Amino acid sequence: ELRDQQEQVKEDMETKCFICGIGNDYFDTVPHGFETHTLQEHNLANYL
Amino acid sequence: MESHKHYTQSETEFLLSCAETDENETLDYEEFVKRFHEPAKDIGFNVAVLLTNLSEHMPNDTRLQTFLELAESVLNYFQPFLGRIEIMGSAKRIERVYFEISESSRTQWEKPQVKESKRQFIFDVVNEGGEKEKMELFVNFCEDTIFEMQLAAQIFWKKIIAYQQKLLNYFARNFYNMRMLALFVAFAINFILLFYKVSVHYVLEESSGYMEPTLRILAILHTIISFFCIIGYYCLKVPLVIFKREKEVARKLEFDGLYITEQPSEDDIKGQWDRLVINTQSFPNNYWDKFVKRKVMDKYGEFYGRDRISELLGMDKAALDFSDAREKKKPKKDSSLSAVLNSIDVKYQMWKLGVVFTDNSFLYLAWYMTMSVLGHYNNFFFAAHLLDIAMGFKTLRTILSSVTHNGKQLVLTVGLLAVVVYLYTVVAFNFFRKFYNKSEDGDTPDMKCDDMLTCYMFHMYVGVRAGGGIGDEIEDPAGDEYEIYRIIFDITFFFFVIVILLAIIQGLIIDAFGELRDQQEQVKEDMETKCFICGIGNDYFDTVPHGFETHTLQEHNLANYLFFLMYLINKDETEHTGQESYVWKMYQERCWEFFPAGDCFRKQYE
Amino acid sequence: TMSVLGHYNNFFFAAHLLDIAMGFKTLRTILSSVTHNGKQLVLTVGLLAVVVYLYTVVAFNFFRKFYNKSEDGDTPDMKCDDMLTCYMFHMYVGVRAGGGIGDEIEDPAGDEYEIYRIIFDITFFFFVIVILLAIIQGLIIDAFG
Ligand SMILES: [Ca+2]
Ligand SMILES: [Zn+2]
Ligand SMILES: [Zn+2]
Repeated sequence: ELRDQQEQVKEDMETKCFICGIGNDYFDTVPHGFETHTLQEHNLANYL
Repeated sequence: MESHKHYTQSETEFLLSCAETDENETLDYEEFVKRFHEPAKDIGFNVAVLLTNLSEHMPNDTRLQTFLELAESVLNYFQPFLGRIEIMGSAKRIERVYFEISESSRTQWEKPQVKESKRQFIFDVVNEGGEKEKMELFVNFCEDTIFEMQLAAQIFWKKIIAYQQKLLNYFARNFYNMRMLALFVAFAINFILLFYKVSVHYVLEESSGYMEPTLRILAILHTIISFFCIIGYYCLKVPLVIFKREKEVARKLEFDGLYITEQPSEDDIKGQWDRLVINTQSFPNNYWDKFVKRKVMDKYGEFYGRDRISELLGMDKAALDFSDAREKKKPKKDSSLSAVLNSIDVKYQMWKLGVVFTDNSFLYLAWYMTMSVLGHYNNFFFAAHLLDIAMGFKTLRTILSSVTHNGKQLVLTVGLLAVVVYLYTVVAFNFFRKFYNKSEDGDTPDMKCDDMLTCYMFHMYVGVRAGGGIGDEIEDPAGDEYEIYRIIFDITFFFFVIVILLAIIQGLIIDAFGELRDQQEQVKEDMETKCFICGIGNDYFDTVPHGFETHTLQEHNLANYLFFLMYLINKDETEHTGQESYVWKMYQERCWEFFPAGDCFRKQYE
Repeated sequence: TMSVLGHYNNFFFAAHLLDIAMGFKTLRTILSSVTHNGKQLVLTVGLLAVVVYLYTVVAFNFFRKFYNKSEDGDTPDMKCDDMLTCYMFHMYVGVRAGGGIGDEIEDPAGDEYEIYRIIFDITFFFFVIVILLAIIQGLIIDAFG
């Protein structure tokens, strides 16, 4: 259970936005869409 | 022709009107079909794709219905010859393009090695690849597979070369049966080695003749079969991997500028080994693309120095060779008269060697060869050849991949086991050192605890495998001086070391095995109940009978897409249609938006 | 035919007790489970046999003086002076011993081969006992589930 919680946290950080949490498939339309959305638009470092 | 029930009398007499009557009442039908069938076939294919387009666009018209019954009467011949693709581009709508598929292409697709390449691509693109680079990997697979098909179709100086080439071709064609024959001979040799005995003096005693010399015969035969397997592999599968690497490095040079502006890192040995021959003479030897050098020169010459680019990319002092070949080029040139050998480039040969010696399969074959050679010295080394079934079968490969899967976790849990065993060893060496007397009569006590290294070895060797802790094998306390502490020591040992850490390791291997099996069956289920190209799903097509099967075998066939790419490559451009030229431009600019992402013809129209 | 053969030897009527296995539902489930993962079970048993044969060959080559299954003798009952005998002894004792193979043959207690013998037994108790038997057990239990 501890291992599964760790990997689930990792999967949620990889395939879901932290701030809005709209999902991944919505941004999986243009190339590199979700990655650019998480690195430019909704960056936690940017919010800080 | 009139009794075969495929011709009426009018057709029979019309075809007899085409006779030759070579003054002896005789025609040679070879000549007949050699002259009267090919253009008929071509124009029939053209009108067939026309009628197919008209049908599959405009349905349900009685006039078009009789035209369509005639169409299908023609199409019963052109069914395995026309392929259809669903492009999405240039109109924001799904377009069904039609093209021709060659019989040679169909045969090369039926060939075995392309089938194994296809199944491997499917597996490693459904397991590792997602959807961002799925079309990238699919186009790369199509290119590698058309190169595979070209190679398979390809499969004093005019007396030895023409024969040794045929020998290499036979080896490459007979590589797999050579592997099965090798496994047979290894099984036979290991059965003979099983029928064995000992006198210090090795002897095959359990037999009465007819078995001693056959061991040596089967040994030398196994060795020659290993050599033939390796030699056939080097000419069957090494071209493919070297072409893949050449394509990768050439596209990295052209697009990204890996050795022009984006010099690779220190640990990527692949980057250094490719930099080794980014400047060789025959760099794109198998990528069939012999102008990547000039392309990258024209791309990065006006910014980083044309002289420096021509120096670091090979072909030095030849910046005007293009103009020299365009204006009054040389017609041809004889090979040589004094230089019969050493014409090949030693740098490119060394690069090919360094790339094949890291293939992870040529290495396995070389291990097989050296194990056979060592078995020639000591016949018992032929037992290592029994592990060939572990790589030949699927579930045994799964077990091996499972024992390798959770590598870091397995190493770390074994380390924690060692550390806790060392803790128990130290506490037993300090306090409970008088109980480790592994003797029954002696009278010399065999104290296994009068030494730290000996006690730790004894612990990690006996207490972990005893299945019941460590105190079921060393003497019981039976004395109220340390009994409670000794009892706690053993229950703690039998807990942490036996029923916890070993259990965790066992679970690690079994869960890795189960995860690998589940990934395999999930790949199978996704290939069975989901489309590869569009991936709309199954239930959408589960409306008409055989709907999804016909959709996957006719509309969105991966073989059809590959044949369409091959047709575009061998289409002799300036003759492309609108859709064909559009798809070719997209493929040249490396965009791949012409694949139907989340739509199809049925979802677009009625 | 089992009834007819029981007419000859009355103890053949014991095969008729397996009728409950077909009459009940969960016993039919257990039988269908032992038959379900057929190919996987055969292949994992084969891998077990091959790794046991590997251990048999290495023990026959190097550690052949430890397989003395006698207490007084004085005739040594060497179970390793023969490949077929050693392989049979291995696949019969080391797989069912529940603790590897060295809990039933003599301990090294000598700095001539002790470390290699120790590695041999931990590797055996790993791959043969707590891995392959466990994989087979899991195969049947997961088929049943
Ligand atoms: Ca044109
Ligand atoms: Zn967001
Ligand atoms: Zn589809």
